[PDB]
Amino acid sequence: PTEIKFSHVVAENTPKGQMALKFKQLVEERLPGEYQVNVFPNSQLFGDNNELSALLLNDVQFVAPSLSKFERYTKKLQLFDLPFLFKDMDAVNRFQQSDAGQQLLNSMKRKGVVGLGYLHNGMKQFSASSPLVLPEDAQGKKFRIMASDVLAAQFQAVEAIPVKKPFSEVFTLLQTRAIDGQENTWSNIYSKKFYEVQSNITESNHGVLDYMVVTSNTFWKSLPADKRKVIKASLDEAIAYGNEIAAAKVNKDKQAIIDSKRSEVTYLTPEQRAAWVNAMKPVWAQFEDKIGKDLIDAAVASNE
Repeated sequence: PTEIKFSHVVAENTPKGQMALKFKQLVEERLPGEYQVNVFPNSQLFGDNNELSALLLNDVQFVAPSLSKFERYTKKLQLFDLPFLFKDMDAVNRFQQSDAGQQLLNSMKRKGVVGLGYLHNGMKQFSASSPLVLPEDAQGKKFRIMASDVLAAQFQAVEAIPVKKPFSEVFTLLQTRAIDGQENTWSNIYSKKFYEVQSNITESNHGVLDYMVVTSNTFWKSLPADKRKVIKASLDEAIAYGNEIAAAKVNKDKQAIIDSKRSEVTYLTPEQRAAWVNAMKPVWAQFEDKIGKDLIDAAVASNE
C-alpha cells in the first residue's frame, strides 16, 4: 500500500489524536491494501516548528496545526488568536462554517498549503503558579505561548512576558519553573499533566484553540480523483468524530482536573471578565489592518 503519514504534536487521548486515528481506520477500511495511514502523535515525527516545511517537502502528507501557527503562510488566520473575539464554541463554529470562514481554507494555496477542514479543540484557559483573577495578577509573569505575534501581544498587554516555544517543550518548562504559566484547553492541560505543576487555573475562555487540517498541493494533486474523494470523505468523517471528542473532553477533562485537587480553579465575576476584556483591546487595533477589518467584522458577527 501507498503510505500516507499524518503527524501531530498532541497526546493520543485528545480530539486531534482521536481524529487522526479515526482517519486511519476509515481510509484503511475503504481502501484496504491500497493506502495505509501511519499516525505519529506527540511530535514523534515532526513538531511545531518544522511540520509545515515537512508537509510542503512531502515528508508528511497531513498535519493539523493550531490556527495560531500559520503566520508564515497568511496573515489572516491570526484572526483566531484575537482575545475575546468569540464568546464560545458555538460562535466559532458558526464563523468557520460561514462563507467567510470557509474561504480561509484557501488562504495559503499560493504557497502550496491546501486547507481541508477545521477541527475543534476548545476555549483556552489561563494557568500559573499563582492566582490570575485580574489582569494586574499577570504582571511580570512568564508565559509560554504558541508561536504567534498576536498571543505575544496579548500577554504584553497585561505586562507579562511571553516566550514562544513548541508544544513538546511546555511540560518540562513548567516542571522546571522556567516559565510561570501558560494558556490552553482543558484537554491539553489534562492530557499533558500541566495541572500537576500549575497550582492555579482561571476559567477565562479568553481565546479559541482550533486547528486547520492541511495537506500540500503536491500530495493532493498526486492522488487519482476517485481515491482523493474517498480520502477526503474519510477525513471529513474523522473531523466530525474529533469534534465530538473535543466537546466531550471540555467537560470530562475539566472535571478530572478538579477531582485531582492539584489545581484551584477560579471563576470570574462579570466585572473581572470585563477588566480582562478591556486590557486586551490594544491587541485588536495592533493587528486589524493585517488581518483585515472586514474579516474581523465577520467573526464578531458570528456571536449574534
